[PDB]
Order: sequence, then C-alpha cells, then structure tokens
Amino acid sequence: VLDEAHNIKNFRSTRWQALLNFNTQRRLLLTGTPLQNNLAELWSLLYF
DNA sequence: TAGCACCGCTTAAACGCACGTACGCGCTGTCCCCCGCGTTTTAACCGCCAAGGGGATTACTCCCTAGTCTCCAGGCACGTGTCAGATATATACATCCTGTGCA
Repeated sequence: VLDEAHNIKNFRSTRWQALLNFNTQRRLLLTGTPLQNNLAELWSLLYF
C-alpha cells in the first residue's frame, strides 16, 4: 500500500523508480483527490 | 698520454691505553588533556521546477614560418708570451766570542 500517492506523482523521481522495482503481489495506491492533478501524473500512476 | 706500478723518505693521522664525568636509563610521583561516550546542532540530498549559457570539440582554409642548401667571412677557441707572486738567499750589521792591557 502507498498512502498519499500524490507524492508519487513525478515518475521522473528516483523514489518512483525504486517503488516500481519493488516486487509485490498486489498494489494499492491511496491519495486524496488525485484528479486535481494534470493528466500526465494520472498516466504515471496508472502506469505504476 | 693518462693510468699503473714500484721506490723510498716524512711525517701525522690512527691507534692502544689511561682517567672521569656528565650523560642516558630506571624508576619516581604528578597532573592535565584527550579518549569513550551522550546529547544538540549543522550540511547535505530529494524533489520542487526544466531550463539557457557558454564552453570544448571539430573542421576548413590560407599563409607564413623556419627546415633546407648554399656562400660569405668571421669570432670564437687553442695556443704562446708576458706579467706577478710566492719563494729563495745575500747583508749590514746582530747577537756575541775571547785574548790582554788597564785600574
């Protein structure tokens, strides 16, 4: 689980890459109101 | 022609040995500072936010530069002559001996 997924928003960040590499069986992303953000970040999250 | 070898005097630098003394080491007590450790503070990076500047590399294009052969005539190097210095030895008395005439 990731809380406050809005912090993930930048796929260019190193933490985004690290998190993506982490082997997991299921993933849950929790954030208040991501839809506020530009489409690009939404795509990033969906790619995650 | 510069190094090698043997001659063979002349010191003097090495050497053995003697005495002592002041230096190095063993042990002392002291005390202060720098380690082992705990708590606070600072320096640094991630991510924000994505670039523009300007720098090093790369190439083309003359052209100027001194690599080249060559003559001219020299100024620099190899040597001999001259001048000076350090060494050598007479001298004008220096430092004295010694028979003998004088007090």
